[PDB]
Amino acid sequence: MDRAAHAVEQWRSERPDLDPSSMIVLGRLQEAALVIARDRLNPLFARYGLQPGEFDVLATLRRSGAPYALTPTALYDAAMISSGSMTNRIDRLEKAGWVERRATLVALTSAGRALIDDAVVAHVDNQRRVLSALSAAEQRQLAKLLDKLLQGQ
Amino acid sequence: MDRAAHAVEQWRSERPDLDPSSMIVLGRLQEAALVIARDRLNPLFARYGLQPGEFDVLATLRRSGAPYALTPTALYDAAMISSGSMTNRIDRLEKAGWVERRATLVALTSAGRALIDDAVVAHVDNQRRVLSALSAAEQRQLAKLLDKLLQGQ
Ligand SMILES: O=c1[nH]c(=O)c2[nH]c(=O)[nH]c2[nH]1
Ligand SMILES: O=c1[nH]c(=O)c2[nH]c(=O)[nH]c2[nH]1
Repeated sequence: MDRAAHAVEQWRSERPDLDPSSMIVLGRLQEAALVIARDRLNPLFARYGLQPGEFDVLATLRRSGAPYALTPTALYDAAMISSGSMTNRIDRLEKAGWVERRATLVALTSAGRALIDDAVVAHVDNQRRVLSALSAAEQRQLAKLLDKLLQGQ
Repeated sequence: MDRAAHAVEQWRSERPDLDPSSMIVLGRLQEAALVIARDRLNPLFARYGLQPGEFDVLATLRRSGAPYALTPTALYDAAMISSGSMTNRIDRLEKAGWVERRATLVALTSAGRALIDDAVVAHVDNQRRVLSALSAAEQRQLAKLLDKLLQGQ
């Protein structure tokens, strides 16, 4: 038994007045997101010198198209993940020489564009290996269920 | 289109040499975990004065059974989520009067036991509403896929 099933098993024994069924899916959702981020995605970003969430900024700017420049608001709306601390991430990336601030726009530098062009290839290869245990149909069904859950929020 | 599908759509246009299919499921996994934690679960914990991750410590101690006392190692292995900073969470909970340190064991106080007995009821009710958009079968299928993905790590 994994953490979530063992936990639900203990609750049914200790608090039988409770219906702890919902704990499994949401506990596995949070643990999977945490373990994959911590042990799979972020070490790869770290090989490229990218902190948690800095990849998203570079990736969002790159896939917007030349000249790879977005307002900070467009940058937030087009981000893959709605995490916070966007001002401090742009600051960090500017000190590293990967973004600059034109006009208000945030723009990939040439070094930033090359970095993300390299990183995204290794990223998607890393992602497929993260999902290799799921079949193509299992991945698509998992993307459907996550969309339905996410729309419901 | 959600964030993940719009992002994949942009990549297929900007980097057609890439296969960005894996981005949807893992982007939706991370965004769903983040939005549910931020906008659904943690505000409820906050109503009870519980910081992110402090609920897990109390819940783990409670469902272990009387006298609700575990070693910090048993506490980590039985946690629902393998998040870090466990020493600083036990410190925080001890200053609040919800855990104490017997012998090395971490133990719910009476106030801590009552708090988690109250919180867990509101927690599971809150969780069902988080998952209300999914059918009982959709939730079970989502728990199966997340287990397969999590075992594969
Ligand atoms: O275009 C992106 N694809 C991802 O898979 C991803 N992940 C992330 O954190 N940011 C982005 N951006
Ligand atoms: O027994 C638990 N159930 C949960 O649903 C949960 N969530 C969390 O953070 N800790 C715990 N513990």
